Amino acid sequence: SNAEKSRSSWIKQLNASLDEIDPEVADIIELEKARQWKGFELIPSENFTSLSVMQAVGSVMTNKYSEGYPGARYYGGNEYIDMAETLCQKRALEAFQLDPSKWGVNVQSLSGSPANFQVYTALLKPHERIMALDLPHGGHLSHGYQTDTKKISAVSIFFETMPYRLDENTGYIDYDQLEKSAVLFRPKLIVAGASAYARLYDYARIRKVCNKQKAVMLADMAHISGLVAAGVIPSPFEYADVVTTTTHKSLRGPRGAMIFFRKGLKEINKQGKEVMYDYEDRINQAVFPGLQGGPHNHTITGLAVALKQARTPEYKAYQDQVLRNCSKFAETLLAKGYDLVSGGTDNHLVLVNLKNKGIDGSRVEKVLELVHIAANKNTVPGDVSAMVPGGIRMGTPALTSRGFIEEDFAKVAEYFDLAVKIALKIKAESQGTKLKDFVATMQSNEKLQSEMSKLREMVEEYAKQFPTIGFEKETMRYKE
Amino acid sequence: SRSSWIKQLNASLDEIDPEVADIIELEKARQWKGFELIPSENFTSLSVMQAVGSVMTNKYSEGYPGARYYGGNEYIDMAETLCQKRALEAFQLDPSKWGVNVQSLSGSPANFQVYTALLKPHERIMALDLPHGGHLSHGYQTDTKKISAVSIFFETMPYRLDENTGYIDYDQLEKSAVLFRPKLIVAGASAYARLYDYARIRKVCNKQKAVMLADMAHISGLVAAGVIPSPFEYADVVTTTTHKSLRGPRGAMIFFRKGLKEINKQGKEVMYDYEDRINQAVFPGLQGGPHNHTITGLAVALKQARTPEYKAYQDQVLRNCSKFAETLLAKGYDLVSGGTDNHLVLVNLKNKGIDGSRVEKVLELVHIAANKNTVPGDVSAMVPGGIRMGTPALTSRGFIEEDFAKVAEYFDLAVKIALKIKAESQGTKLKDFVATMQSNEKLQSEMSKLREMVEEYAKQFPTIGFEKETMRYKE
Amino acid sequence: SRSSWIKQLNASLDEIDPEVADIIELEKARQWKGFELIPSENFTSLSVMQAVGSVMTNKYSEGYPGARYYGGNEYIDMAETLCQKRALEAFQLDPSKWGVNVQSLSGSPANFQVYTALLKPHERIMALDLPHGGHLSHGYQTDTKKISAVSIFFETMPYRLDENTGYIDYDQLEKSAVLFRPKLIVAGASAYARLYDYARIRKVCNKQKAVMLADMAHISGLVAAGVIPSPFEYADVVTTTTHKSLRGPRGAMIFFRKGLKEINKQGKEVMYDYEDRINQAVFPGLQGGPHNHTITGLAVALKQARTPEYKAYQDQVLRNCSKFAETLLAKGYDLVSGGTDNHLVLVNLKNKGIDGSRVEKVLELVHIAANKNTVPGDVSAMVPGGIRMGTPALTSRGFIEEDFAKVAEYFDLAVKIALKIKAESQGTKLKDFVATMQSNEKLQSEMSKLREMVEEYAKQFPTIGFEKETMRYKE
Amino acid sequence: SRSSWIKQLNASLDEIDPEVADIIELEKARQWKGFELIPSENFTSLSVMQAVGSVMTNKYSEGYPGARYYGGNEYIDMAETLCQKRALEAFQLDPSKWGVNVQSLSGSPANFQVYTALLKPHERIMALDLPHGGHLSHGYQTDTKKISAVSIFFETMPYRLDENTGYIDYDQLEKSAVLFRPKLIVAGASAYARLYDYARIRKVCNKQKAVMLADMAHISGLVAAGVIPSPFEYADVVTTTTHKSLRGPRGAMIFFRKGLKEINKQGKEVMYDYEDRINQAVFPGLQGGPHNHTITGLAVALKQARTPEYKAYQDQVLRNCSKFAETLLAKGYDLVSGGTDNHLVLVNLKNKGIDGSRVEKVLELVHIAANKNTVPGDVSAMVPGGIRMGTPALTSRGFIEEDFAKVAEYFDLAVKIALKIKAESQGTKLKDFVATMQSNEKLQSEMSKLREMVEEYAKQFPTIGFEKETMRYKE
Ligand SMILES: Nc1nc(=O)c2c(CCc3ccc(C(=O)N[C@@H](CCC(=O)O)C(=O)O)cc3)c[nH]c2[nH]1
Ligand SMILES: Nc1nc(=O)c2c(CCc3ccc(C(=O)N[C@@H](CCC(=O)O)C(=O)O)cc3)c[nH]c2[nH]1
Ligand SMILES: Cc1ncc(COP(=O)(O)O)c(CN[C@@H](CO)C(=O)O)c1O
Ligand SMILES: Cc1ncc(COP(=O)(O)O)c(CN[C@@H](CO)C(=O)O)c1O
Ligand SMILES: Cc1ncc(COP(=O)(O)O)c(CN[C@@H](CO)C(=O)O)c1O
Ligand SMILES: *Cc1c(COP(=O)(O)O)cnc(C)c1O
Repeated sequence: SNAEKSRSSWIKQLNASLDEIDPEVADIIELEKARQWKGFELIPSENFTSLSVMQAVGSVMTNKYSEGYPGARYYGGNEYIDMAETLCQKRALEAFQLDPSKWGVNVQSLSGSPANFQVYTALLKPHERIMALDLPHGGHLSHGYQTDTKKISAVSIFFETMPYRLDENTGYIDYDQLEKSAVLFRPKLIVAGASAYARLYDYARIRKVCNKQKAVMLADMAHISGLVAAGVIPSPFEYADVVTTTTHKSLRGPRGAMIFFRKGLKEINKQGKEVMYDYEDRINQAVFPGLQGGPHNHTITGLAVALKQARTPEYKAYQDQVLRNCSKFAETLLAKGYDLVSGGTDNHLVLVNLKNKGIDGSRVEKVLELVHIAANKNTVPGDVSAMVPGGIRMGTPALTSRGFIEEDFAKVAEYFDLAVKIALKIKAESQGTKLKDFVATMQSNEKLQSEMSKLREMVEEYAKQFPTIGFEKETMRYKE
Repeated sequence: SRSSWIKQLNASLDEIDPEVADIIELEKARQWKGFELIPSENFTSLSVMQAVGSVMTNKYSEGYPGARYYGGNEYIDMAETLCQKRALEAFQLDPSKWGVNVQSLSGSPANFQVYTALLKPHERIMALDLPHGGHLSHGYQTDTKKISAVSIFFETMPYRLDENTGYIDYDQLEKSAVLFRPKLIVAGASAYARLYDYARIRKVCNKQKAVMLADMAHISGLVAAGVIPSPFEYADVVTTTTHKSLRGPRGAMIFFRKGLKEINKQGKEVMYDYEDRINQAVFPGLQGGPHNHTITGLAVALKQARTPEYKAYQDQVLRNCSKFAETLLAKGYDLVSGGTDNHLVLVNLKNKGIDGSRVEKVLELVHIAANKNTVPGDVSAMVPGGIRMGTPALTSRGFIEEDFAKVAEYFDLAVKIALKIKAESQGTKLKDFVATMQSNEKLQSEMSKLREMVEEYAKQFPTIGFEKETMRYKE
Repeated sequence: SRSSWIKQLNASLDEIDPEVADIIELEKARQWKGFELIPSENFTSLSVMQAVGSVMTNKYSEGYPGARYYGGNEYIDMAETLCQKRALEAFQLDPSKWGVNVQSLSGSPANFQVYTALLKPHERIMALDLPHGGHLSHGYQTDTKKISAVSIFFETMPYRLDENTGYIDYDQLEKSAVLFRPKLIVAGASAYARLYDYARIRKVCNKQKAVMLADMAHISGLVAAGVIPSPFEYADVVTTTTHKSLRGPRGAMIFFRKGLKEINKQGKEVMYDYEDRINQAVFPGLQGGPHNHTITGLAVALKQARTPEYKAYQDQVLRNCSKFAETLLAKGYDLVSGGTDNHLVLVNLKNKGIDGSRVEKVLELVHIAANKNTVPGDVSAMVPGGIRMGTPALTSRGFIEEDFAKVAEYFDLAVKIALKIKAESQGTKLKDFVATMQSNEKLQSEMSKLREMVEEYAKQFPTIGFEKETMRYKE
Repeated sequence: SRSSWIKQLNASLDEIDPEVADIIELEKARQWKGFELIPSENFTSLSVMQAVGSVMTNKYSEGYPGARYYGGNEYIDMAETLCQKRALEAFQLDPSKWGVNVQSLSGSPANFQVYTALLKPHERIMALDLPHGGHLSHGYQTDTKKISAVSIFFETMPYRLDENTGYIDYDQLEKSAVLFRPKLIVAGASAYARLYDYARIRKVCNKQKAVMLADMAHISGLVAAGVIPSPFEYADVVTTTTHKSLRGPRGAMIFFRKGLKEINKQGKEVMYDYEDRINQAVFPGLQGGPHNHTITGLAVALKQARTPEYKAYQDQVLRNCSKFAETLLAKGYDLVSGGTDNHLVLVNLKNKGIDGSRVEKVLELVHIAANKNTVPGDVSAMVPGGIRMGTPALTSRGFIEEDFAKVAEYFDLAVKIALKIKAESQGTKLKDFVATMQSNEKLQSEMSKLREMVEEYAKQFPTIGFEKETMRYKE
């Protein structure tokens, strides 16, 4: 009686819906759905995943252990997991128009940050040297980072890192100083990859420095991979030895990562011997058995779906719109008196340098957040500290996914400008000059609270008009 | 164009990607019709999968609840904080003595994050030897190559079984540790059929002033249900995956002591110093944005782990494995350590005159999913002498003791077929075995008959996480 | 002003620096009047000292003979080439099978240079534990601190004595090495009274594919004379100091196999790969200009090592130590391993109720130079329980067997005084012992009488390296 | 057989080892007859050599004065304590602000001991690039190989000269240090002809919180005499050899700040933390028994460094080098940095159309001892484009300004012969140059004539450390 009652009970538990089993979690998800419906989402690393990707990520593919590689597994039962991973690899090469005799791919790395660590582990001995764009100048923690205080990224613990920096007069990477630094530092690997950079890489110049230094050229295209797949910006694959990327962000896939690497002939050396690329086995073995265990086959299957979408004409039109929206956004910001780092943009984001407006990014970000415009404060050339940012970073991928077009991003720039004006009013009313005096005014001044409520209402009414991505408005729990 | 990509983003998987949809339908049928005996596998709940497949995936939330780098994380914070508090409750932990990190992406990086938090590069780790039931994420090197990157960045040395008994040789562990001076000792295994002597590991770690890390990935659901002894009584740090016996999404958790540790010889309080180091190793040290969809599904799985029916499930996992072991022993099989006290068994096939690679090939063809596995005494990790099997996944579908007696019977029938294939093989090589297995009409018929028996038995049990009635492949 | 600084450059030490001249005269008297029993000390020849005190000191000669980075080295090349030739001849080595580096400045950096040549940073070394008779330059760390920098830059693990027998526990060494996987194993000691089983070390090194380094510093002169078995029969690399039983200047040599490997060890390379790596680690890796005054003095010492007189000397060293041990045993002293096969003994004072620190303080006051020394069983390495003594230095002055029986008698009388100071000591601590030792007039008189007995006995023997007749201090 | 080996031990070098005695006599004659221009060479005093060749060599004295690990060291303690006292006095150092270690065996291990004391393995060091005049013990690696072991165990990066001016580019050093974050910066060189901007290095070290290490090996005697500015005004740690301009024995010293460094923001004293770390790195970290004969000779040399005659000598060293540089420039040679402010010059032969290897071969044959040396602009490290020369050694023999004008003339005549050999060489490889140099009778006659000119000039000056009248080889 009790034994069978219990067995029926745990089977019911396993087959019941989330709404029935865990209403508290279901409610949180419904609140997050409403949040994604109502906001101006300008964080340039964020996007809205398709329903079909989410259905694959939420499938029974999660149940399987499949250590190894297709057709070379350690466990049985992997006939269909092998189909998915093989299909994912094939679509990954196709999405970037790569010759499979010249390029291989690993689709098992769990996210962007460990993907880079796996490349370093594959190709570098402990304490060998890496150069990458300095984090406050637009780099990423997974390329290394250390302050005067301590090593922040563990890449800087296990490997020896050194940054390269912007030309702070132009806002572009200072390639001349990168080259001169590399002569002295002797990197074994140079990363060409940025997060908060409004320009595209001079991959040809990085390639020249890497050739002279006999360094691996790693392109980390996480922020731009969807633009690359659509063919609307130049491809790092024209030059790089290894290419890493997140599968989320501009690719618009599940949370995950890919590692691409050259295969085949590198050069015939001076003795007439072929030198072959030595990346495939080293990288595949660093991922497994080196640093990961069982692949996440639900994510790999969702990635295959995302990579199919990436080849379509609709996806190319989407990425074209991302760029055109960002240019219109930049146009409108310039017309309204804002300064852009490097003077403009060539991609999906802008960096606004707020110095000429007489207020910093931390104050503006707080007002934007209260009116449901998501952006983030950003270091700009000229800041005295990497902890007091003078700028704001904003981008177009997420709202473009919901159907914002050029005229809509002109409106986004208008509402951003209205938020900046409120921030300046709060600063003017602030009894003091420190950020705590600013937030005290921002939370007690009823007149300025009312202006922010009004602007928040304007933001939400504009955003709500657009389709929701990945779920239906009609079945949302929270329709106000 | 605008309407064009909106439609693409909101279309079903069936509409957008029929090839992937069909692969998932084939995998559903595989999970329905087979004996899934890999002891690290389970069938997770529909509710977990609905959370993992939700829009929680869209948000970037680097940092920790209430201490994020980006805004817009109010509801992500609700989920992660709920997950953390449910994690401590699932193991009946006092939150003033234990903290938890729920962001680690899987079991292997979770262990690497602990080492990065607490050890400098090239500091010393001891753990169970991989061929004796350990795990790659604790270190492993051969005579010629460092296989796990743990053994590249840290200095590793194994401890071993008593090959006479199949239990860990704690006496030799203690003696080795005196000479090797580990800074951290791992108590955890992938292919060990017995309970750990955590008290003995604690004694060695105290003497060596080493961190005691319990890696409970395989047994975490048994621990949560309170049906085997808990490593939290003894350990400094506990890692676990969330997808094995815990029956959650693919992910991991890191638990650590916090608060007051002891009073020194001078009357001063000494506090634990794990929490900040581990949290910072996970982020910003080694990971970026948390996978909020997985964390949300983990919260769901942790609520399930508190229920009476979940405890009944884990008690059944244990009783099923005991019955499974008893039946295998009665049929003449040798088990490493002679039996089991948990969810798995390790069959040593050497006394039957055949190896694990050959038997596993037959199992695969009759729809029994297991893994060939090294046994103590194997001279090459490429020629495994054993098969590893366990009860979590089929117990989730409702297999009870008499059903696992049947599983042992069908395993034995598969071994008998493998022995016939070996006897008929025109050579001694694995490729000769495979050629016979694929060309011999009589033995192909026997395998087809056993496959039909396995599928007919498995099909009668409920499907977990999807509806049998709507499956594409119902035949 | 220029003729005067040239006068100061050519004047004698007596005229230029009477304070230093007086210090040397006091040290000459100390060497004349004492029982010098530290087994690593000797009295080198006048001819060695005249070469070390020559204008060979003025030359920079980085590189190797005939391959220098500076001009002017025609005669420095003759000296280094002659030194190398005599080094190989001193140990009866085939120059087609053995090479030598004579530039290493002393024993400790010589070993570090071998590790740097053959091991990557953090690779693994095994050697005899320091408290069991090993040496710091083979690695050493305590529970809390890495003491030798060898243990900072490389990963070290000790092997130990069998505490019951006092001999190296080779069985435990072999079992430990299986788990630890050393890349290099050191066979050599500072306070081991028995002969090494070099054949057994070779067997373990072969199984582990580890370099066998013999550090023969203490026994090199015995080896050169052929009176004990040679480590060159087995080792890959042999290091030594030149100032202990070899009786040369302060310095070191590194010997290494070269040429074709044994038939069963030839592979991708058929030749040994030690010579270039070791020579390059010495220079340009870790040293600069060779000390050609020392190298020239070493050439002199190596020629002396070939003579029948030198062989007779080393024979007497062994017979003196055997007699010394027998006399100590008959006077009730416990010896580690119960005796000796070489030039030293290690007295364990446990059966006497007093430690090495107390006894050595009395020895020093009665002009007997020895060292307190850890013994097996000591609970702490700061409180050594033994005294180490040996025969090389006094044998050089002509002490024979009956003279070392007298040395043992006077050692015994010193221990008895130490026991009286302990018995009269109020407190239990070493400060109270020293307080008694410096304030008790009766025991101060007994130490004075014993000091006179030691000095009267030692003064009868020839001085080595200088003449009694020109000593400043003749009383 | 006692009487036989005791006579062996007390006989003179002439009696025991005529071959070695002969080599030393040949080297004496070479030091009499040649132009010794290697700027790291000197001629030390007889009194130093008598101390280095004394019975102080016989003592083991591990530890520090008054803190030895065993007995017999009463007089060795006097010598080391006296040497420390004189070391601080020679550089006018306040003993409450500076300490010193006098046990480091030579300059290269002294620097390695400082790194081991103050830096963990793989921490970062900046120093002057070897091809720009730096030293191997500050680090050196090529694209293919780590040459100095400093670059194996630590992470090194060079700073460079302004190749237009030949002075250190301090602006680039500072900018490089921002990016590289060195933990230690070396201010010292082997072939830099200008004075260091120690104040600028101090400012960079302060901004980077890096240790400022001055390696003053080449200039130490100039510093002691007060004829150039002192690195002790700025540096945290100062290393030096003792055998170059200091004019002492072959050895080294490590100086370090001690005592109060600063008061922190809470009013608490902050002490320097160099002394214990450095002393413990020397022993027990990296060395064993001190070389007390060298330490005793060093004490002698340090007393000699205090005299007015010594100051007059170091002033003459500078004036001689200035005139030497002026004469080389007048004869058409290019100097790196266009001149000198210290004891050496570096000739860049590019404008003469010949490399340093060819020129040094002729110098050697005409008894001018110098070294081929890399210069800025050299494409290959193995094809040095320069010749390094300096004045300490011949100034010690009484050369004055007009004499170094003649040295420059004879160097010029040797270069002219080298150019003739090159012109007569049919091939362009160095072996063809050597073949021409050894077979051309006319050019051999010219080298023989120039050799006779060099010897006739050099022989007129006093010999340092020995008397001409007792030279075995006067012809
Ligand atoms: N118990 C157990 N756990 C496992 O995880 C496992 C695996 C998968 C992980 C694994 C992979 C490669 C090697 C490996 O050894 N690779 C070598 C092969 C050659 C050699 O073994 O010397 C290599 O050089 O790659 C060892 C282990 C195989 N057999 C296993 N058994
Ligand atoms: N056999 C033998 N060989 C030796 O060379 C030796 C020595 C001299 C070298 C030495 C110096 C310090 C420590 C040392 O350990 N220092 C510790 C303090 C002691 C401890 O912690 O146990 C430190 O912290 O410095 C250990 C060894 C003392 N006793 C010895 N015995
Ligand atoms: C103790 C332990 N710790 C960590 C892990 C790694 O988890 P991951 O596969 O999610 O990285 C495992 C996985 N173990 C799997 C894969 O080998 C198994 O089949 O046993 C484990 O057993
Ligand atoms: C085996 C061995 N190898 C190396 C050394 C180091 O020689 P060094 O003192 O010249 O550095 C020693 C010194 N041994 C001295 C100091 O401890 C002794 O009294 O025993 C040694 O015994
Ligand atoms: C600045 C500096 N520091 C250290 C050293 C090393 O001294 P050592 O040769 O005694 O090891 C040198 C040696 N310099 C010698 C050998 O290169 C020379 O001819 O210049 C040095 O120039
Ligand atoms: C976001 C990003 C990453 C890291 O991805 P995560 O999934 O957050 O670990 C790595 N590189 C770049 C350039 C990125 O923008």
